[PDB]
Amino acid sequence: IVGGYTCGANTVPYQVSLNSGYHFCGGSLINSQWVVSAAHCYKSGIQVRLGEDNINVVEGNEQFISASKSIVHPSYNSNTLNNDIMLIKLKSAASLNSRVASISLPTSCASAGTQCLISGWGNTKSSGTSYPDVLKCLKAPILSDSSCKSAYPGQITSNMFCAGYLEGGKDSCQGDSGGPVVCSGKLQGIVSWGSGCAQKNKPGVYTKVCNYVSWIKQTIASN
Ligand SMILES: NCc1ccccc1
Ligand SMILES: NCc1ccccc1
Ligand SMILES: [Ca+2]
Repeated sequence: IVGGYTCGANTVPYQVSLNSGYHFCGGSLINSQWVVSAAHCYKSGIQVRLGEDNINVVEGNEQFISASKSIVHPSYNSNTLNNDIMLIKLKSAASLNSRVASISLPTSCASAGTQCLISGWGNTKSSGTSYPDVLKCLKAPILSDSSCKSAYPGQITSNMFCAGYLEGGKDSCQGDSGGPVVCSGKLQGIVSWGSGCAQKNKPGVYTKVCNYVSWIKQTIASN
């Protein structure tokens, strides 16, 4: 997260870190057994880390639980990033309390202009590289479809929305991928792609979770 703020420990209790020997992506806990992340975060051997603030220090509220299975969206296209969503099942249920909690799926799609909360352990620099230890947060509005399309001509599908700041300075970045965009208390987006971080006229692009609720519910009912 570039241009954001320190969230505060366990103030984003649905935020997970995906670890394969190192942090590589975020995710969102949607019930005691399931995480939603980006399909471009897929890999084998995932350990889900819940209850994290500093990802480099064991502070006392963590739960580390291995994934038993991952399910990439059946129509994910890694070229276009259309349908950039994945479900990850935990080998054992998480214990839910104030420091670890699920986030609700949306009922309706979020509105242009709505401020949302984006979070992650990704790079904090637009130019160059610096990774934080503690979870970072960013308040960012959803942009109009027309401004999103103008920023990325020919690339925005109905399964994507833009959020952030056309002037630059404030955005998600590498290592935030797969993490949450929460608007009005519901999971509306997944950190998906863009062109760099915090560059002018290149806002972040987010998977539009409201399009996927049916697939999520059906999948978790059978796996
Ligand atoms: N083919 C998409 C596109 C449209 C206008 C400008 C650039 C790219
Ligand atoms: N600046 C949007 C973005 C997020 C994740 C990875 C690449 C780019
Ligand atoms: Ca920790």
